[PDB]
Amino acid sequence: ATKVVCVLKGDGPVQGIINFEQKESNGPVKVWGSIKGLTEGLHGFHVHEFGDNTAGCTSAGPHFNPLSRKHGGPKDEERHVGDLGNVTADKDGVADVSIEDSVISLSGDHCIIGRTLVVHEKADDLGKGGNEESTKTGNAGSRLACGVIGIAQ
Amino acid sequence: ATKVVCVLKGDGPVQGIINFEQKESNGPVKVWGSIKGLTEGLHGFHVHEFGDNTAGCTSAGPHFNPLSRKHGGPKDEERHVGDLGNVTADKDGVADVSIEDSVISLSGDHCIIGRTLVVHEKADDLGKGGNEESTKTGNAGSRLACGVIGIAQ
Ligand SMILES: *[Se]c1ccccc1C(=O)NCc1cccc(Cl)c1
Ligand SMILES: *[Se]c1ccccc1C(=O)NCc1cccc(Cl)c1
Ligand SMILES: [Cl-]
Ligand SMILES: [Cl-]
Ligand SMILES: [Zn+2]
Ligand SMILES: [Zn+2]
Ligand SMILES: [Zn+2]
Repeated sequence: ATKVVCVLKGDGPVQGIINFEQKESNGPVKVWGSIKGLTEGLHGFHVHEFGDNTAGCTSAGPHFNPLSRKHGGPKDEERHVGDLGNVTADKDGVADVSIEDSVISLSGDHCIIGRTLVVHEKADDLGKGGNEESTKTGNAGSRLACGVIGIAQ
Repeated sequence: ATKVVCVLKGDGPVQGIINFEQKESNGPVKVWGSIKGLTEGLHGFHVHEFGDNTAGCTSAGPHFNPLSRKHGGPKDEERHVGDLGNVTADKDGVADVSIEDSVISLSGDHCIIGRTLVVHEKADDLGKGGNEESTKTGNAGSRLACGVIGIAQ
């Protein structure tokens, strides 16, 4: 198994730890952990292209999209590699993350190591929002916290 | 060319931006940038094995050592892949980093993407300290600042 991790931090109260694990080459990736300091509801959750935090979350660039597709949800064929949909915060502002994804990987051309994980201000509309920004960013608004995705023990 | 970047931060006021560039797969890596908030003199400068900063710089583990060698200086054949020697801070506490290295890489099994860069409290003795710890850590002491090494545009 391959293990990777991401510590999410930003300019305000949002902080988290996200773990990724892949048992076999090209098998599904389990994603789990916790984020706190969020507003109750859905928050877009994406792997962005650059592991560049030099100017905070903005230097991470657009969604990680090695296959030049449009934006969608994680259960869509038409999606960016980095499209992990939304995490859900409760009334205590805590999101307990538990995702299994078959498109991201921890090896090869789909590999997310050295990229940035971002948790967003608003819901990702999963490309079903009916403006043109829906098919690019999912309208999830500003970047609340992020981190570079790193190799774990 | 491949470009990667690292933002150094820690428990104190040491902060830095380090850029890495590699023109060809088989080529040297140029390393440049700036670190501020250091004591005047030499600070050990290493790539550590894990890109795991969940509990700060200690979760990065030992020096990145894929070839199971002893600790040395960057000019030594007997070195860890992660052994980049020392940076030098001036009277103003600023290190202007300028390194070229042919052992680290931005591709292959010597790849440093998703690992952690660490600037240390003390001088790395480059394996010439006269104790057993010299051949393992170089006696560079605690971890002042670190970051995960990520893919840049
Ligand atoms: Se998967 C990936 C993505 C970007 C850059 C490098 C890599 C990678 O495969 N690195 C090699 C490696 C060695 C040992 C453990 C791991 Cl998880 C990855
Ligand atoms: Se860094 C590394 C080590 C071993 C095998 C592959 C790689 C690698 O660089 N892979 C991922 C990748 C894809 C596109 C751009 C970059 Cl910088 C890295
Ligand atoms: Cl975005
Ligand atoms: Cl050490
Ligand atoms: Zn995003
Ligand atoms: Zn997307
Ligand atoms: Zn070493």
